[PDB]
This record gives sequence, structure tokens and C-alpha cells, in this order.
Amino acid sequence: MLIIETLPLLRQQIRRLRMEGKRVALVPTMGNLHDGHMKLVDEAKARADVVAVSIFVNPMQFDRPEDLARYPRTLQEDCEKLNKRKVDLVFAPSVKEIYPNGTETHTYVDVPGGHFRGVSTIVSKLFNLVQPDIACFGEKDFQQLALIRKMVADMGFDIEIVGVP
Amino acid sequence: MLIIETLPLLRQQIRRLRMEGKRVALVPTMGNLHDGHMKLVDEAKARADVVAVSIFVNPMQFDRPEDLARYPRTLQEDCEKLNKRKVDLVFAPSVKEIYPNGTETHTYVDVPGRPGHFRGVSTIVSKLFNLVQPDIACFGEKDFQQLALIRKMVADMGFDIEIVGVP
Ligand SMILES: CC(C)(CO)[C@@H](O)C(=O)[O-]
Ligand SMILES: CC(C)(CO)[C@@H](O)C(=O)[O-]
Ligand SMILES: CC(C)(CO)[C@@H](O)C(=O)[O-]
Repeated sequence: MLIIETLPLLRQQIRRLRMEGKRVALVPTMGNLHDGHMKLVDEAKARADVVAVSIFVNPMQFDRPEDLARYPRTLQEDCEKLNKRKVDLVFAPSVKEIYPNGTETHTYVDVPGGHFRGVSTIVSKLFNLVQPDIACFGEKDFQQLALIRKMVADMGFDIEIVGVP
Repeated sequence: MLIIETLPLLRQQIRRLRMEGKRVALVPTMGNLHDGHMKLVDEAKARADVVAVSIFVNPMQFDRPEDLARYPRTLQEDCEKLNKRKVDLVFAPSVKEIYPNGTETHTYVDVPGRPGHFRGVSTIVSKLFNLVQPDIACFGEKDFQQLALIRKMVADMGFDIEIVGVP
């Protein structure tokens, strides 16, 4: 398994996978992975040659800084679990790599029809960075899954959005 | 030169270009092309294997229906100029095709750091960038606020697209 923390190195591998003809699935996560997140990984492995999992606790989608600060961070353990599940690549960026000037002045994506603006923004950016053929999301957060399906339909992303029960 | 009017046929074209691994340049336009747009096309041709030009009068970036309705439409003459320049693809969608559920509740992109005009720009250019997935995209320097907007949008949103400003 490859663990990538920077944009240039991620871009290099995305390009390599593209030149190798790999079908790529992305599983976005905020880390603190449990057996339940493996449903996403297992669906992704069946549906692609290569599985990339992002781990990024996204400040733009937390209403309270207290909650962002207390969100569990267990990177070594997440990566252990992913490596055992045969994941190919983990993308684990820093906050500043994602939001160089902070979130308040960052370009955002809003899906009509703070929390959800944070979700469409980071998921669009992960789609632009990883350029996956397929991306897997839980059905449990049904508002989030609805928001991403609409975002994709509206914004022209060529990505199959897979809801996992 | 091929004229592509629908998303699924554009999808077909872009998927094919991707698996062929060609380097692709996109020139976004609203048609009514003249010398300045030809400079954009020339640059795109010099910088990529394949050049796509979009022609789409984007309602989201016009505040007044009167201004949208007055915008000149010269598709035949636009295609004549692009064909002469050996453009590979011209993407010329209808409004219903880009906005099948209307602009009002369409996803939008807004870049901080007429009310509505720039939001309409960032939104359509993001969508064009997702649809076409170009390696490079050319814009004029004269609309300097637009060029700055797109420059920031690309840097912020993580698009792997080289932005080229042309006089
Ligand atoms: C989709 C996601 C990883 C985006 O930050 C997050 O909202 C989540 O944990 O569902
Ligand atoms: C898979 C999951 C943990 C992702 O948030 C959630 O959808 C769930 O519990 O099914
Ligand atoms: C960039 C653009 C094609 C977006 O509709 C338009 O604003 C233009 O022609 O400058």
C-alpha cells in the first residue's frame, strides 16, 4: 500500500495509474475507520482495479471548532486496517495543503435543493485531485449521498457514484 | 472538425481522447468569435494535440434577460473560423442541455478572496472543466477579473489544468 500526503506526489501517482489504464475507485473518509467503513472499501475493490481511500478531517464541514478538534485522529490504525483490506493508496493531506489560505476565503461549491457546503467543497476537490472512475459513499447519511449525486449530475463529473447500504 | 451538442456524445468524445492519452486544450467561449478568440485558438493549437472550443451563451452569468437575449449568435460564422483553424471539436450545447433543471437550483461555484456574473462564470467554467477534462485551457487577458477568478478557482479546487492567459 502507498501512503501519499502531498498534492504533487498524489498527482504523480494519479498520472501513473492513468497511463497504466487502471480503473480507480475513491472512498472518501475522515479517518477513525471502523469495520463499517470496510463496506465502502469492499464495494470499491469489486468495482475497480485500484482503490484510493482519502483520510481528511475537513474543517469546512464542522459547525463548531470544538467538534473538529475532538474528532478522533488515528492515522496509523486507519492505515493498518486499510492495508489489511488490500487498499492500494491512501491520501492523507494536511489542512493547509487542502485550504492554503484557510477555509473562509476558499472557493466553495454549494448544491441548492455550512455543513453541506463543506461536504460538496471537499468532495469536489477530492474528485478533481484523484479523478476516479467511481466513488463510494454510505447510504446512511442519505442527505450527503443525495447532495453528492446532485453535485455530480449538475457539475459534469464523469464519476459513477455508488451508494453502499 | 466535429460539432458536439449533447453531454453523452461529448462524454463519448472525451473518454476516447482520454484513452488515447492525447493532450487536450479547451477554449471556453460564448460564440460570436473574432480576432481575439482566434488568438486563443492559435495558442491552444500550439500547446496541445487536440483543441476543443465551447460555444455557450451562459445564462447564469447574465443578470438581465435583455442582455442575454441581445448577445449575438453567429454559429455558422463561428464554425467557419474554427474550421479554418483546424479546431478538433466544438461543443455547442443548448441551455436545456447544460441546465436541464434550470439555473436557479443548479450547483454553483463561488470564488471568494452585476451580482451573480462571476458566480455564473466560475460555475460554467468548472462544469466545462469536468465535462472536457482538458490539460490546458486558454483565456483572454483583457477580462482580467475573469482570468484572476479562474486562476484562483483552479488553484483552490485542485484542477490539474494549466491556465494560459493570452493577449
Ligand atoms: C464524505 C466525507 C469524507 C467528506 O469530508 C465526510 O462527509 C464523511 O465522513 O462522510
Ligand atoms: C459506512 C459508513 C460508516 C460511512 O459513514 C456509514 O455509512 C455506515 O455506518 O453505514
Ligand atoms: C469564460 C466564458 C466562456 C464563460 O461562459 C465567458 O465568460 C467568456 O467568454 O469570457
